[PDB]
Amino acid sequence: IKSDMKIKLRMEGTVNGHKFVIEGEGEGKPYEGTQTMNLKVKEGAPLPFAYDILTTAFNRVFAKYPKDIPDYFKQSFPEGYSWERSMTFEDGGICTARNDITLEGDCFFNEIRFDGVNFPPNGPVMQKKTLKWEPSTEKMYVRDGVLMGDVNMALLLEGGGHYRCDFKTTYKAKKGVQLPDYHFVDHCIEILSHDKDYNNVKLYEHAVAHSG
Amino acid sequence: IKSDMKIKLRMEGTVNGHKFVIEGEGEGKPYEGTQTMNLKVKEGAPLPFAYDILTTAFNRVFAKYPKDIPDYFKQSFPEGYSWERSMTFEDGGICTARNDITLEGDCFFNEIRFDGVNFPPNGPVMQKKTLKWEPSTEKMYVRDGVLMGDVNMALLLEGGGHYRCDFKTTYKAKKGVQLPDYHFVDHCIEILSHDKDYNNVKLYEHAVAHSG
Repeated sequence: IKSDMKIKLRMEGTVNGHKFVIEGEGEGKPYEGTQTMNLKVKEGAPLPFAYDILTTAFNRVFAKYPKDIPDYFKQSFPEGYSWERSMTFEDGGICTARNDITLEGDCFFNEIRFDGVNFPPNGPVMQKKTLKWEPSTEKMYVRDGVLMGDVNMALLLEGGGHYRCDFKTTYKAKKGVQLPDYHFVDHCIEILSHDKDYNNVKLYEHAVAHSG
Repeated sequence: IKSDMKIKLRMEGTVNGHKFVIEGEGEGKPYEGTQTMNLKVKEGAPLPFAYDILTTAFNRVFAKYPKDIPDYFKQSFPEGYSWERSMTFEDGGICTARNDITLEGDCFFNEIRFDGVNFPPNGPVMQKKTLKWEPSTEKMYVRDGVLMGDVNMALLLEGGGHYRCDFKTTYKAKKGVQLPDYHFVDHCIEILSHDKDYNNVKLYEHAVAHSG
């Protein structure tokens, strides 16, 4: 894990019936916990859902851990890790996503699957009424030998309202790794730019680990 | 919709990282609400998860509706319908599934996607400790112009215990259809036989609609 790394990504998924494939390329600085990506819709253009639901599936190797917190992500390399996630929205939309993260040379590779079901037809995902994810703090804890992370997320709506989502993530190291204690990872996630139908997006993430 | 119909099916999915593809062929009697299928694992043999989680994704056209309940399934044809489903288990496993059901001639075709995440490593899905689904009663009601069905499900464990799962299904007719009122569909679902690792399975479903 150098201090400059490059990121590659393919995501395939179905949201509410609609198939899509999206690829990204980008760059990040693992130790500063920042990363940026450029994303291109390859299939299923144009998307009939809020692009914002996908963004958080687009690598916690990219988080700044102090020296008193064992970094579960960085230690899993070179061999790697995978995570799985459920995203449960307050109106009944439910998303499943995973990622298989591999390292090869100076690049991180990401193999993503994302599936959304039961979004109400006139709710904020289907009527594209989302503006952003508010920052958040993910809680990280060990269970059955493996790392899990929990966050209450909220999307800011067009209108000033919020739409809540509970994330549950299990991260699995492909080898043994010094387990950490209960800690937090702050997140800030931002569409830096996009073209009209979100066929092209530039995404940024700032994440920092801490203890409270 | 004759009184004998034949069923064909491909399912692709990932449970806990493991990819699989399963095909089925079978027969059913739409008006008597019974149906049987033979299922073959084509890819991902052998499965490291309880096969029972999949069975309910393997068509409510196959339910006996009395004459006072508008049949939403049978009326959608010839054009068809699709459903999406979330399955939320009590230990945190979460499944997403869908089906696109098409009719062509005397055959029903079924295009399934199934994804499971966050099953605890030593829980009853991952340690194959499930024996069956108890019968159930799905509640059916109209919301935002479309049919939804809700059930509290329970798998009988090896040991005599139960493992609970909440199903939420949205069924979407590909055309206008006379909407029904609040009703129930009773279910009984059974592995009639299997070979050791469940590469071959024979599955039966009996479902009956009613009003309480």
